[PDB]
Amino acid sequence: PEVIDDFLRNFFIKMGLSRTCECFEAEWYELKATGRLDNSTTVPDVYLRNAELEDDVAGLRRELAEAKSIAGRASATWDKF
Amino acid sequence: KPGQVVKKPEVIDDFLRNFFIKMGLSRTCECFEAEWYELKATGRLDNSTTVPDVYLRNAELEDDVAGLRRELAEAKSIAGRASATWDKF
Repeated sequence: PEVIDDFLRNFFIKMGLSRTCECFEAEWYELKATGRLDNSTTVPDVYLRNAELEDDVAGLRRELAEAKSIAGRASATWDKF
Repeated sequence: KPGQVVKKPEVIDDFLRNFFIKMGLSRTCECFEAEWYELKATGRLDNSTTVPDVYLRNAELEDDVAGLRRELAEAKSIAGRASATWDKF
């Protein structure tokens, strides 16, 4: 795999800036139709690991930040009880 | 490698910047820079370190995984303890 287009799109999704990066999604398409580069510069494996760890740390941080929040809600519950 | 200029894999941000410059996608470069600065300002994803080393970024992500995960699973255990306490109350 390691298609630079897919890598860029996934990184934009992770960063949440894909909405403005849709401008890139259009520019890339137009210049690909013009055929500036018929191939894709392969992404380095280390940058691939960067993206993977980015989404993984995102997973942890959000998936248990919510745990901190539910712990606070439980704290309120046992305070009332 | 006699007298060769050192080239190292830079940070992901600078790598994407250089890729945009190389392909000439100037509009995309402008949009990415502007929105990246806005993202840093909003602080939704603020990377404190700015050392342009990809291996160092991997190290930062891994130590984040470890140090954060321990406390966060600790918070899940604390939520379980709070469940038990409110059952008792």
